[PDB]
Amino acid sequence: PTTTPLK
Repeated sequence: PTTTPLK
């Protein structure tokens, strides 16, 4: 679940 996209 813990996502981490750009920015």
